[PDB]
Amino acid sequence: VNVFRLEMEGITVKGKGCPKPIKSWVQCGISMKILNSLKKHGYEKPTPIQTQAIPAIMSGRDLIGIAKTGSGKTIAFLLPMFRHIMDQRSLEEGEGPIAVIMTPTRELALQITKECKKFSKTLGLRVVCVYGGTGISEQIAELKRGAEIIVCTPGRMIDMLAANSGRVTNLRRVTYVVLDEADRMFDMGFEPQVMRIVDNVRPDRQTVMFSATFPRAMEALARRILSKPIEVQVGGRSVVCSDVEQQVIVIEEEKKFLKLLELLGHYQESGSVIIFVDKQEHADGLLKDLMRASYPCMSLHGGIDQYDRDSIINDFKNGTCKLLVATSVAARGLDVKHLILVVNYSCPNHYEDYVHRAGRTGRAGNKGYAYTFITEDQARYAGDIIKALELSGT
Repeated sequence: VNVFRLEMEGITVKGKGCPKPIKSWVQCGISMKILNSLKKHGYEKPTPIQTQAIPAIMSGRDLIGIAKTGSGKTIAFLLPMFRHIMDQRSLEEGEGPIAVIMTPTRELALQITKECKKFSKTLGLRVVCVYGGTGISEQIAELKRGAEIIVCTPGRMIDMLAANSGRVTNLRRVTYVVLDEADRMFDMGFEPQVMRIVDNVRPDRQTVMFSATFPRAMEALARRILSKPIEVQVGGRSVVCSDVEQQVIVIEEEKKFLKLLELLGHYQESGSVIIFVDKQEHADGLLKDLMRASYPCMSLHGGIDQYDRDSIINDFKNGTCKLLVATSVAARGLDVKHLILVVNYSCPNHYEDYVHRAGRTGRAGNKGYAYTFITEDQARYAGDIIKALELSGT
């Protein structure tokens, strides 16, 4: 029932027919060797980019993932590919790899080969040992004995394809095409080499691309080579609106009412504002304290009747009530044009309620103000609030 909490963690997902992210590597549909390598490497919890890319690579569809530096994109490209190679074994033909990994640098290709050897440890699968600027005879002797994956330079791959040392057959040769640092491969320098690498490939083969940054033109150039791609970045799915300004202040539980009274008294946050509370009794007490302080305020919660809540909503929409106290039920789905300010005095336990409270004000391209009071008790939601502020650009 907590499938929405994995998507709210902050992982923009785009595409049709996207599988659910896995919580751990033990229930991700991986083989025994990949799980043994993950247990030997010391991975207790998987990365969110890895949890978004591993079912998309296990399902057999094209995926394009973007994340920060050092997030584990090489392991996220090597582990489901090795799991699909171990689960669906094929005949190791001559001079034909089952996977093609493209790296723009020789040191990056050597690091990808070392990561693939560490992910395929305690097994007979040796992928590749080749780099640019070295002896081609040793690389040909290493590739002639058997090659599972092909992680090298595009120039070395073009030289191997021109000298008939390595190529992709038409019927069944490779099933996955990995592209590490796809922003550099889609540039003007590596365009015809990547075009000749993608042209001489099998028709029934998946294409994977991973990079730290991704421009619009590079993504538009890379989307033409893939067939129905699935995008995975951060953050978009269940994220806060960028048009509404978010503010977080560190105050106590008793000082929150004084901060709200100072924002209503000194600043212009009293009129046309929606105040989110934790419970209905606390919202009624805050509404009574606002009405006792010579300020017109209305309240809408589950403890009140439906007609009184409708009258309070009509008074907030018409302009009769300056402030409107509401619970978490009115945070999502409410589309009021008068709600310009969103005062979150009580922080919710879930980030989706805070995202719905921030998105309730300043919609349809308009600006908005959102001020939330962060306390010491909401320490678990502070990381989610920081991730939402980093995704929304606040």
